[PDB]
Amino acid sequence: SLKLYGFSVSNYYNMVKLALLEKGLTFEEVTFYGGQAPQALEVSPRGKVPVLETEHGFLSETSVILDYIEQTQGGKALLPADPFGQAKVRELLKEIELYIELPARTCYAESFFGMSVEPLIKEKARADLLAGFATLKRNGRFAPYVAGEQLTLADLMFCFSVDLANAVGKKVLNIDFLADFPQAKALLQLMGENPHMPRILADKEASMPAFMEMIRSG
Amino acid sequence: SLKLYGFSVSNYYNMVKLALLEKGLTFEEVTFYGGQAPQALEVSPRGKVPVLETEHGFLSETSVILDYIEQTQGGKALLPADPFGQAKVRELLKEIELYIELPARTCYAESFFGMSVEPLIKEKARADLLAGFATLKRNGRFAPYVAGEQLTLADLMFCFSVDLANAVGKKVLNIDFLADFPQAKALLQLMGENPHMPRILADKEASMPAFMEMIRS
Repeated sequence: SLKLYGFSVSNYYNMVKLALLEKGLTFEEVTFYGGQAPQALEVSPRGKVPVLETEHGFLSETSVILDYIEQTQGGKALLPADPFGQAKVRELLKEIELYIELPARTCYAESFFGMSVEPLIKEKARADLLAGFATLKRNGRFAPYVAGEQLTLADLMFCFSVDLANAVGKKVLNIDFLADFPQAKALLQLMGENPHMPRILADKEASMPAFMEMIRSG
Repeated sequence: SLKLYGFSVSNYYNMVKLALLEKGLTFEEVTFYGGQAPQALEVSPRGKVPVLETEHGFLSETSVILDYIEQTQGGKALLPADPFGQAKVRELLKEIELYIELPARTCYAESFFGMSVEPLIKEKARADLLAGFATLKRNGRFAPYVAGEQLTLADLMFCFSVDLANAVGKKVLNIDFLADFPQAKALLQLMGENPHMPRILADKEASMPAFMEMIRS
């Protein structure tokens, strides 16, 4: 009875999708690309993807959605038992989002759509990513997972942000962030071996041509 | 036994300060400006303010700190009891943070420190802010509070973000965002009358010369 609005090329969508799959929860996928059309803003108020549809209405923002899922749904816990530990997962998830994912996102135009980004935007992304990766190294436990010895929400934000950020690094900035961050390199391969990953990546590939056609027309 | 690390000119610090005061919680303030010095990064890993020191260690990020306080501390609830309602408060808080506070912050250099910002940065902030305010208008309930009829965490992010964003709008962009947002103008005046606001403001004024001095060197 949960519905997830988004598209399988979206990293933030894939984070929720993995959480639902990891938890063995039933959900229906609805193709939805967000954006600024008036009808789209009625579902997602800033036009972001994904959106969770519940009996009570829509929730947007991956971080918010994941917290609602933990609280309300059955299946494998994706948080530690203790309050401080939960806040530490959430601190790490937030850091990856604001200090790795968002700055990398400023360069997705160039890295994925072959459209060069302003030099001022590149400079800022390089400084922001260097700091974001430094923050993750300093604050992350990587034991092997981000926050410690168990898979948590922060590993979802890690595994679908750090891949894209490293692509931006190599293609746009001439920096391999993971070359000198072996903790992170090892976790990324580990998350790559999650039993639900083949389905996520298969759906992504299957969805890619429509996504690109949507881009091409708009 | 809780300690709050930060400085009274910081809007993120003041949000957590107001939460602690409103819940009647005991806390010590510790002057801390974050930043990129090695000893500061040992406290706050990205160098942001504020940081809460607990029995178990440090927590950074206002949104994270507020949630931790709500989960562990006594006093007046700043969230509704139901999980969907709580998520909606957090959605509203996140939206104010990401789509109003952060784009405004890109122009603080100009609005507050008299250092003119690049045209690219200015125009991006204008577009982000118009979109952030539109998002707040469409998603917020303002009944009279952001999320409905009771004060919640989202009102903390609202009252310490929208003020500075409107200052940015007027000074840097020649846009008065609140001029066509009567719900938000009324709520900002209401939050202004909170009995802890005089203390917050007076502490801010008292702390400004040391803050600016830290900046000059």
